[PDB]
Amino acid sequence: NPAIKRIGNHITKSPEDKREYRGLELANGIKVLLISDPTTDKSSAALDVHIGSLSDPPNIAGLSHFLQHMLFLGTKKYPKENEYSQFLSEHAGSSNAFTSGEHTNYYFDVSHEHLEGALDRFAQFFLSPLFDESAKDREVNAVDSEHEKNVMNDAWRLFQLEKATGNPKHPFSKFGTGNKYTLETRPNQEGIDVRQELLKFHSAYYSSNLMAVVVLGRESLDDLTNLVVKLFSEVENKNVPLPEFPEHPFQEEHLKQLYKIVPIKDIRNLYVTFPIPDLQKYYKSNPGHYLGHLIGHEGPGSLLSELKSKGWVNTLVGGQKEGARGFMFFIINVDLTEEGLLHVEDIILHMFQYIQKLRAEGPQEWVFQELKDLNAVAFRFKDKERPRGYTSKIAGILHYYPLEEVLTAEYLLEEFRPDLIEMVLDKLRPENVRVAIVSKSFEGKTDRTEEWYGTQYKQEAIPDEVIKKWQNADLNGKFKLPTKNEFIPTNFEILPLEKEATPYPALIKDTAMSKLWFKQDDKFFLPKANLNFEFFSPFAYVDPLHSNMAYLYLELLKDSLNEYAYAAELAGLSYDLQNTIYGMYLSVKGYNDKQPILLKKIIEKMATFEIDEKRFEIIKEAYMRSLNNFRAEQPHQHAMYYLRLLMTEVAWTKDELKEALDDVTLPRLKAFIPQLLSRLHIEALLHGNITKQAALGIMQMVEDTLIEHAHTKPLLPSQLVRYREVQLPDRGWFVYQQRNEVHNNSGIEIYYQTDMQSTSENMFLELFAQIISEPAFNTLRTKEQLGYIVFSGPRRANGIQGLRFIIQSEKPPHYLESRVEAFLITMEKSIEDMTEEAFQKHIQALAIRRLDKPKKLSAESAKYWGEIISQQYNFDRDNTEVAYLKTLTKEDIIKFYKEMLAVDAPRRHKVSVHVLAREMDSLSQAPALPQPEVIQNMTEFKRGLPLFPLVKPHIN
Amino acid sequence: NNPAIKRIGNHITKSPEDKREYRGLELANGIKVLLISDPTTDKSSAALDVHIGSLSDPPNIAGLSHFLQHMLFLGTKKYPKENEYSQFLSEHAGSSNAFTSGEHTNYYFDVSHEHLEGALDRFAQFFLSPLFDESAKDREVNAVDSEHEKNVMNDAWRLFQLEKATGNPKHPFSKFGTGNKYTLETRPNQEGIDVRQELLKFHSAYYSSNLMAVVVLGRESLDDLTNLVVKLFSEVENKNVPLPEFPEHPFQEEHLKQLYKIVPIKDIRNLYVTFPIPDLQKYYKSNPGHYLGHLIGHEGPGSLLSELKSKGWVNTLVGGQKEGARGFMFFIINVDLTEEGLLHVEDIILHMFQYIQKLRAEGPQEWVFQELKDLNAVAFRFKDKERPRGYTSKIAGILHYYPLEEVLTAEYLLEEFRPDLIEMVLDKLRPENVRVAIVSKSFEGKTDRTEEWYGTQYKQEAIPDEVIKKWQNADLNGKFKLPTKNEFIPTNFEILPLEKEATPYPALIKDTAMSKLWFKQDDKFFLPKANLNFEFFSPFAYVDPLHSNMAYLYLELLKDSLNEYAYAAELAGLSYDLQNTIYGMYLSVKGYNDKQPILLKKIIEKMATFEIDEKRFEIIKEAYMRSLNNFRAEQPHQHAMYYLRLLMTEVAWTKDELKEALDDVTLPRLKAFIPQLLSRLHIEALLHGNITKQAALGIMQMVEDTLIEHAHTKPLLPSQLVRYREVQLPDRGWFVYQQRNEVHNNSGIEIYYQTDMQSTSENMFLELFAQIISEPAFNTLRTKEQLGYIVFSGPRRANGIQGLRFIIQSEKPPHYLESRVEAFLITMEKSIEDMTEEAFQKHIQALAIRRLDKPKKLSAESAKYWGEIISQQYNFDRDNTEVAYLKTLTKEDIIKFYKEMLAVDAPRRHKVSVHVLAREMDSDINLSQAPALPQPEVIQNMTEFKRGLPLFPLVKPHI
Ligand SMILES: COC(=O)NC[C@@H](Cc1cnc2ccccc2c1)c1cc(CCCCCc2ccc(NC(=O)[C@H](C3CCCCC3)N3CCC[C@H](N)C3=O)cc2)ccc1F
Ligand SMILES: COC(=O)NC[C@@H](Cc1cnc2ccccc2c1)c1cc(CCCCCc2ccc(NC(=O)[C@H](C3CCCCC3)N3CCC[C@H](N)C3=O)cc2)ccc1F
Ligand SMILES: [Zn+2]
Ligand SMILES: [Zn+2]
Repeated sequence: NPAIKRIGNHITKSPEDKREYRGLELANGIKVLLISDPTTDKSSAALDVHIGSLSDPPNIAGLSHFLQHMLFLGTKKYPKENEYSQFLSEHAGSSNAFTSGEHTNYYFDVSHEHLEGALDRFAQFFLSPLFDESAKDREVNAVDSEHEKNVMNDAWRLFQLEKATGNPKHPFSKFGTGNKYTLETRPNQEGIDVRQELLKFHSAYYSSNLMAVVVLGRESLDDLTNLVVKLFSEVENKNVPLPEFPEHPFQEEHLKQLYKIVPIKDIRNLYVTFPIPDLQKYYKSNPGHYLGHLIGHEGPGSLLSELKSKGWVNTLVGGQKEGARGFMFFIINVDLTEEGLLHVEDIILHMFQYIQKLRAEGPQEWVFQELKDLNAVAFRFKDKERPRGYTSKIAGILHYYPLEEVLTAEYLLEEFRPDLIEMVLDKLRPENVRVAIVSKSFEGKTDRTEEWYGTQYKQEAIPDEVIKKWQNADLNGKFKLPTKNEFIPTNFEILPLEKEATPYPALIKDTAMSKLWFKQDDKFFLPKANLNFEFFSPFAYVDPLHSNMAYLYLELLKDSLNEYAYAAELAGLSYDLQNTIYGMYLSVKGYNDKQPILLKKIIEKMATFEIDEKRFEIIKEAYMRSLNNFRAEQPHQHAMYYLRLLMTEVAWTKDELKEALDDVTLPRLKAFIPQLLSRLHIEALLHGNITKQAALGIMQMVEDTLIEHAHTKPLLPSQLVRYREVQLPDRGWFVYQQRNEVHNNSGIEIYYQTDMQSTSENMFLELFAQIISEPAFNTLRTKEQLGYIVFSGPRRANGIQGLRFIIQSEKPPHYLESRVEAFLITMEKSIEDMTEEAFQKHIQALAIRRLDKPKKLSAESAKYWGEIISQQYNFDRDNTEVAYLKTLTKEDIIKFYKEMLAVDAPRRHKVSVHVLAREMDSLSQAPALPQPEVIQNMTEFKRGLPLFPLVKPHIN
Repeated sequence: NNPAIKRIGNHITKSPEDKREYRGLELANGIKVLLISDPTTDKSSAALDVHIGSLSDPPNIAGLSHFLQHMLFLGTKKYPKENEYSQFLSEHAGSSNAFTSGEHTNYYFDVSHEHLEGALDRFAQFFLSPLFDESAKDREVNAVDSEHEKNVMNDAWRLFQLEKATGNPKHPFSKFGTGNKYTLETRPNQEGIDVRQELLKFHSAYYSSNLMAVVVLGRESLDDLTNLVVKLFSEVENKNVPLPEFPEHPFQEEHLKQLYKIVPIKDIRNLYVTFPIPDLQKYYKSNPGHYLGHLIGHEGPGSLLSELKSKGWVNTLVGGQKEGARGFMFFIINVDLTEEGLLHVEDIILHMFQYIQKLRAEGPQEWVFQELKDLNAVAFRFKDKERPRGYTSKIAGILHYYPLEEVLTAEYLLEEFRPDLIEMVLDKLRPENVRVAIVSKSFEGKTDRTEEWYGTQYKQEAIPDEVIKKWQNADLNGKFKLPTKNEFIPTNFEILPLEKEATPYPALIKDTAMSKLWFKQDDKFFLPKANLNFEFFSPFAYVDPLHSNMAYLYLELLKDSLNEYAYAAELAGLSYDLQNTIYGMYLSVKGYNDKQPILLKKIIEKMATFEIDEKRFEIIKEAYMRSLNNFRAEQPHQHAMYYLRLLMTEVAWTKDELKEALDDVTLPRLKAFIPQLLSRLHIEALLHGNITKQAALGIMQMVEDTLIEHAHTKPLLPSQLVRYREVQLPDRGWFVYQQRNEVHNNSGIEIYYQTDMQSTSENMFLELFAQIISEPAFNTLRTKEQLGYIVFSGPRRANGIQGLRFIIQSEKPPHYLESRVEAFLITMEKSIEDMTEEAFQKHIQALAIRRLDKPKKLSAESAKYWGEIISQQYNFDRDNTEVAYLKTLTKEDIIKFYKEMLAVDAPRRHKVSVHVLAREMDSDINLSQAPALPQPEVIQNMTEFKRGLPLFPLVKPHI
């Protein structure tokens, strides 16, 4: 009761937000944000400790991360380690945590009815944790699993490298993840007891004065106040001074430096970094966001436009980057063409030229006003968040903003400060520049190796003559400030719900040219709409060449429209356009206001598109590398790719695609585009703040624009063919084996093909997947330690389904095969032995997952789109299937497992894909497995088997 | 020596390549005989040709000679049983047939070589003691009426009788030869005429041995055949009947300079030009009509056709002499018409007269005659061995026109050049002697006459003297020039020695990403010929209706542009076919191997460097549209078979989709399509004949090099070489697809009982059941129940799958045909239960012999090899393997198979029916009990049918 230091004033929110908020500070120093939502399906809480990796002891790298994993392992009130995860498993909840350089954030979600139970378990870890020594080894192996995952990832390698080139005395040079070496091998050699140092670090840094708690639930602000006071007033205050790092990790000796790095994928990137002071205090004016907007701009007269026109880069990322408290960065990152890689000095000269233009022309208030106005719209009409991510995020921002500004934080801009823009800009100079070039052209040309990832690199001082040239940069007439953004929305009217509005999408047009699904939004009432279009053409996937031409076409289309579309994206109007195995997919999402102008520009450009030869050659080269770079993808990704090729009627391989790519000449592409658009079928979904008439008007405008400019005619119904799944023989087992040449981990996908999708077959598979879900993770991952990726669940494709297992392990594929099979028998027992109460808990847990209500329009549109892309159109599926699921018995599941999934099942349809590790050679009792039929040639495999029928669509 | 033999002919001129032995003789009763000894023959044959036909019919019964044809072979005093000859032949792998023309009635049969005497004895009995079973009178009248009812709906038969109806009505040429229900029943009954008594009067008046000719072919020696024929045909009664002669031409002055406007059934635009001529038969050693037909009907540069095509009036032309009867003949010039041609008939005829007058001005050419003589000399020498049945029937006719020694050289050898005779014939080709007939639907409603026998709507007009004058006065036209020396005439007839590494079946001698080459050097016929087959694969030939139309148009324009050059090769026995398929293009080059690489090079170069002429493109595009619409006028059984292929194949474009897409085929789109089609290909070839391994490899490389060079051809990926699958029918399912034929008033049906994928066992289970039911299906459904004119049964094979099919065309509704077929399968189930092991082994043996039956010419062997290649099974030794398995089969194996797959209540029944309704139709009697049939699932949309079903795998290859 007197355990509250203060209660904040009104928590500034959007008028559209019905959730009720209350900010307060407990006597111990804990900053609190309470969120009352009587409608919420799930309740949630989050605690963020303002201590992270940058505070790790130098002798124990990754200790903050280690403590994150250890803290939630038993308490005095709840001594069992399983208690927290078990309680959330039993009440449709989840939990997760993350460690950054200055924060350790713990969070969970649970069924709205069980907030007190869940929060009670959570709070105890912050009162009397036990840090159980039984799980010490397994948590160390978990931390090591995470680091080993990131070792071959080019982004994590670059992330650590930057840290290695700065001041080695600075906490910024620290390795924050940790691994087996830093948490076991080195402490043991050095005579460090990990447990006493863990306990030590905890005692010194885990103080309430550095903690922020966020609670979201059905309960009122008052009941939420009472609960948070009850469970968090006991958090010990040690009055810890919040760590600051005001010295920049890049001093004079770390500047005017050039780095030459070797990547894993065939990627070519340039990274330009300027050390800057911490700009967080100026958040109400945000001069870094201001400069980020201009330097990063993609509209006409932009730095990017000229860099692209010069044929040097394709993409650009610019602006402020976080460091820690006391130090930040201003970055200008570009990818490089083959010509760009030879014109790095020229690229950086253009970057400095652009910076100089902003200096000569000075700050612009109209630009800042535009940013302010866009941010206000974006905040006002922000989509509703899933509570788990909402609490976690707020727990962090509580440490940086007054209680009342916690929601507006990342949005509201106020005073224009030209003084600060001038200040930040004055730091963007050649004397302060850091350059990093990433390219395979440096293989065998480097002398240094980064210890944690093995990254190969060289370091050079940039010559004074180069710095002088960049300092002396002329003024370029190609660079001009962006003009006023005509995509800024103004019409925010929510259209009244029509008399004839429907709960699900309805077919409001069914012609030879198009099938139109429409639903006026009756849930979110934000001034937005989602416009999904599926274009069908037999010429988009007829052969590898055409598949490449479909891809090149849309990539060049997007490239040409970019300068125009960028203003729309800044204004909350975005689109996606990609080729499919059937034609093209187009999606326009955001504010409905200017939506038809963007859409009409896109349909027009599709049909009157004139290709720039220089861009075509550059996009073709980037696509060749992209096809090659798949070799550097994870072995499980490879295993899942090989199974889609094997099981789909028609599927062109990356090898066939890259082989036909050389035959894509410009005259062939120019000929392809009219041929592709000559005959189409359009299937659309228009969902949102729109009427039935407006929907018809949109569809009609897309047809009319194509008919006018491309002379489009409808396709024949007989031409609208969908690919079938390969029908496996009863009691058959096939294996397809390949090698991953990059990763030293194995990849596997095991598919037990069941049958064609139907209400009954769907829920047999979904309930069996629900039953074995937690156990497969506990047995195969927790107990057996097979690998970081242990996945099980239903697999659905082309109207067909089955059960799959996906594993990425150090162990061989044939071994994982016997382990999965061992588990299948272990579950045969576990189902016969479980109680009816336990069985009914699985049915309830599935029904809850299946009825999870979308929190935003996009999530609902995606669910409707799923029904459309599969041609099933079962919009009421969830309700029907849940109702059917509740009528299932334990016997039904036993009958099904016996007929389809058991080792001795009469209708067993097994197909495995084995992806060997880079260096790889070519417990419960595992059952006797037959000799597999090995697949040498995919064409012959496919030819030798029947093809399933295609699922019959659900009709009104 | 023999008193029954009037005279034995001298040496029968034969080909030096022919191993068969020949003997000509005349019996004392006047019968002219040819005996053919062939110890090699699998089937023996005999034919009798009576020099009496339709032209001799009495006025009271039109079609009597033809009715006699049917009645004569129904019982004899020695073999009273009506169906003896039929059953005997059927029991010994034989067959029989007959035809009645205006001057001949020809009866023929074939049988297993071990049963010539048995078959010949029953055959001879019809010319000694016929009975004409009064019980089979009505069924014969119905058979004659069904035959005419089929002809009524045919454009060529209509024109045939209409030509006869526009001559002198008083001349026997105007007679209706077929007969029908009216002439054989309706009319004689209304007049008290005794059909039988009048039939017998005719037979007793005209059937005389001095007007008869007999050919016997067997494994027996010439001497044994001599004794056999003397024994069986010397007792045939001689009534010394005089040979009917027709010296007066049926076309007299009043039938000349006449114009006819005719309405056809199909949307066809044709022009027929005719001139009466004396009978030229007796000039056969010089053949002036052949010489003139060769020049008038020429298609090489300077030809009449070339100029009619350039003017855009016609696409095709046929020209030459046409048989009439003893005493009269016709000279014809027939062309089809473009839309413009139909408007320029007067000009087309002027051009025809210009070419004629040019021949007159140029005068006969000895060198032209020499080429024809030399070509015919090559043709006779290197002639393919004829099928025995057709061979005897042909000679039986020819025996009436030529001395015994010349019956084989008859229609081949040219001796003396007679420029005077050429001149005599050309003198009759003048505008004052012309007859002109235009056939077009543009005349519908614009006519006033009706030819009553067929119902043909026509109009007759005299040709203005004004028009005749223009034709008579036609200016000289320089576009008409005589053909030049035919450089394609073969000279190298060397049979290359059989290579040391020669194989009995084709061998894969080239296996690349671009091409699969199957090759076999001929080791049986040793004739200087070769067959070159190429299947060019492309996913763009059938990707959609448009591309399918473009592949069609492409190859039609290409055959049209190569035609002038190709025609000389065709005359020199070097022919080619080029067609689009559902997988790409098919090319076959057949004939004398000599100049073969030259023609092949020209076809491939032209394919790769094709320059389309806009005028031709529009004409061919217009012809194709009509060809697509003309499918509506095809018979209902043809429609039923087409609909089933649409339904059962993974991908298939309908005639309506093809014609909907045709208007989009522009000249720029077709020009873009060709390099696209040829850009990526796979070539699968079969080269079989008088060629070596080196020569075969050189041919394929030349084809590849030509495509690579001019079309920049690259290979297709093995994953792109996808074949279409058959639809997999559900166990115990019955599906029905129904449509209507808007032209014919007869139903069409195809019933398909899908079994399973082709395999040694499945194939022979189906082929033995098909063997067992084959004859009974005909005798029951066609002969006894009179279901229809068309009754067919046998295995169906498509996309590696098989089943049992029934194809029937009837006047009765499709659902009634369904019950009769179903009752018949019950009769067949009972029949197999009841049949003796003896009768069962006879079925195994009849099938085994049929399957092991050796090909008699190179093309028949290559076709067998091509069948294995196109199906991608490549099982060239199949017959030996399948016959060996078939022989192990028991009666129980077939009952088990019938019970599981075909029975009405079979657990794995897979029935699909196509019902084609008649034009005007809408939807005990001591007969077999039809079973309880379920309600069929009516297919409304073909796409939904295919989507809702699995697709079978494809058969695994042998190689
Ligand atoms: C944090 O991880 C890393 O640091 N990894 C390494 C570094 C490169 C690095 C650098 N010097 C090195 C010297 C030596 C040795 C190694 C080095 C390594 C690296 C950096 C990044 C950058 C990550 C930080 C992202 C923070 C951020 C910064 C700018 C933006 N703007 C925009 O989004 C702007 C936008 C314009 C409107 C106003 C607000 C900003 N933006 C929008 C999208 C497109 C547009 N062109 C644009 O612009 C966004 C995020 C990504 C990969 C990478 F490997
Ligand atoms: C016997 O059948 C018929 O008679 N049917 C009727 C008529 C139409 C008709 C005609 N006048 C009519 C007046 C008034 C009212 C109605 C009429 C109706 C008709 C005739 C035919 C012709 C049938 C007889 C066939 C005899 C024949 C004649 C010439 C040839 N040459 C060639 O094949 C020549 C060949 C060149 C080398 C030397 C030998 C001749 N030939 C080769 C192929 C192509 C080339 N252009 C060529 O040329 C062939 C057969 C075809 C259809 C048709 F409806
Ligand atoms: Zn971790
Ligand atoms: Zn007949």
